[PDB]
Amino acid sequence: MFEQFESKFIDCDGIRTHYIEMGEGDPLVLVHGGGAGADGRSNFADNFPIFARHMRVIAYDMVGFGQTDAPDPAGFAYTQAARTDHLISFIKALGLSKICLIGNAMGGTTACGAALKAPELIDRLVLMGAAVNISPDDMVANRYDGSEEGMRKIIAALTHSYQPTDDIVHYRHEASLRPTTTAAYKATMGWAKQNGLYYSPEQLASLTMPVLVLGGKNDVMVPVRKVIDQILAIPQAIGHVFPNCGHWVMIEYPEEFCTQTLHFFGKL
Amino acid sequence: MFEQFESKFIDCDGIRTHYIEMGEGDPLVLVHGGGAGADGRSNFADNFPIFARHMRVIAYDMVGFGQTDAPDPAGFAYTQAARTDHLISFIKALGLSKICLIGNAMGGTTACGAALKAPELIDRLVLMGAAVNISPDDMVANRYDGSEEGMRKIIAALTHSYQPTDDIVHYRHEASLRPTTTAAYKATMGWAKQNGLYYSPEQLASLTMPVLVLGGKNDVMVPVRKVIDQILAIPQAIGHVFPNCGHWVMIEYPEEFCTQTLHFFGKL
Repeated sequence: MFEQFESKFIDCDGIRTHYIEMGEGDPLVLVHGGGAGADGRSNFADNFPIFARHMRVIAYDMVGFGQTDAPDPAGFAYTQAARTDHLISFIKALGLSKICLIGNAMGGTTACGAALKAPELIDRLVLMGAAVNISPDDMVANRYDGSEEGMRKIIAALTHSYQPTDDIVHYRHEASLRPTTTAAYKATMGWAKQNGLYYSPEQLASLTMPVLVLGGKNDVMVPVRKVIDQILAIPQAIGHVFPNCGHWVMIEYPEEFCTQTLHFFGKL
Repeated sequence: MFEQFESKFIDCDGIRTHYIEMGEGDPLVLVHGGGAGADGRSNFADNFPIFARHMRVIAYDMVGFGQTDAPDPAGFAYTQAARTDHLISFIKALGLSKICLIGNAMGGTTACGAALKAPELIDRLVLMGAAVNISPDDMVANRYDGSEEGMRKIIAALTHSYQPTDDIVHYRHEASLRPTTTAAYKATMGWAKQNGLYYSPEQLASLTMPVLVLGGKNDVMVPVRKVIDQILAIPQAIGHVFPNCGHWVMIEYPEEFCTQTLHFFGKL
C-alpha cells in the first residue's frame, strides 16, 4: 500500500530515516501520531495531494516507527527528547529553512519540542490533537490486544464516525507487528506512560512563532479541554474545534484540515 | 457616513425597520451588537462588500437601535423576546427562507433566539462573541460617560489592538446621543443587566442547524471561557478562537471573519 509515493531515505545523525514528499514550493513537514504501526504515509496519504498543490509536502517516520531505524531499546532510550532531536536532525538533513510544521498527538509533542528547541527552523506550527500537556496522572485517569480486530477497535476508538477500509486496517495491523518497531513501540509508550507527553504552560507560552491549534471535540486520547488549555496557554494561538470528530482530524475531515492549515500557512 | 449603502425600510408587525443590502445570491442576515449607537451599517460596513461577492447580504437595525422604530419605553418593554420576535418578523417581512444568519453579542442573543424559536427560517447560524450564556451574576462580576472620549474608551475596551478613525468615533458618538434610541438603550440595558443574556445549556444543545461559534481570545464583554462553553454546549458547533482580538471580531479581523463564515456557508 501507499506505493503512489516514492520512499526516500536520509541519515539523521546516524538514524536512517524514511520519508515521502510531493509538490513544489515552500516546505511543509508533517509528523505522524504514535499509535502502533503508525507512520507518515498512512497518517497523511489523504492530505498529501491537496497540500502538494501549494507546497513541498514532506512526511517522515519518527525514530522507532515505520521504515526509519528503530534502534534496539536495550541500548536506545525512547524519550521525547530523542523524537525531538531526530526531527531537528531531519529538518537539517534536507537543508530546510523556515518550514511550516504540523504534528498529530506524539507527533505534536515532537513538533512542539522542535519549535521550542529550534525556532529558527520553523515559521509556523500546527498542533493537532497534540499531546503537549498530558501528564502521567492525565494518562492514568484516561484508559495492544494482538489482532486485526484489536486494530479495528483502536481505529473505532480514535475516530468518531469513520469506517476504515480493509486495506487500511490490514496495513496498520501488519505494521503493528513488525518486530523491531514493536519493541521500540513498547519502550516509547512505557516511557510516555511514566513521564507523560508534556510541556509546562510557561514553555507553551514561550513559543515564538504563529501557532494554530486543532482538536476534535470527541477526541478521547487528547480530550477537547486539553486542546482548549493549549489555545489558552499559547497567547498567539488560533483555535479550531471540529465537531463530530475524534483524534484523527486529518483523516476524519481531510478537506477541512487542509483548508484551515493552508489558509493559516497563507497559501489560499 | 455609510451613504455607500442605500437605506431601505420595511414594516415588521408595526415596527418600521431600517436595513441595507448588497450583492446577489442566497440570503445572509447580519445582526449588530447592543452597544450605544450601534447599528447594522457601522458594525458591518467593512464586511459587506466581501460578503456581497458571494451572497445577498442584509444588515438590519434591531428595535430600539439605529433608524428602526425605537418605541417609547413608557409603553414598550425592551426584552430579549422583543428583539427575537422583531428579527423573525424582519426575516418574514422580506420573504426570506433558509437564511444564513450571524449575530454579534446581543445580536447573537437575538440570532440564537430566532434559531431556537423559528428554525425553519435559518439554515446556518454563526454566534460571534455572542451573549447566549451571560447570567445576571455573570454581568455583575464583569464591570455611558457622556462624550467623544467616553466613546473612544468604549471602543478601546471592546477591541484589542484597533484604532478607530475619527469619522467612526464621531458617527458612533453622535449615534449614542439620538434621544429616542438613548431611551430605548437605557431600557434595553436595564432589562439585560437584571435578566441577563442567556439561554440554558439544554436550549443551546437543542439548536437544530449547523452552528459556528466565534470568539476573540481577549474579549472582555463575553470572555473566551464563555465562548468555549458555547462550543462545548452546542454539540454540532465548530469553534474558532482568534488571538489578539477583542469583542469585535468582524471589525478587528474582517477578512478572517468573512473567510471563516463564507467557508462555513459553503461559498468558497
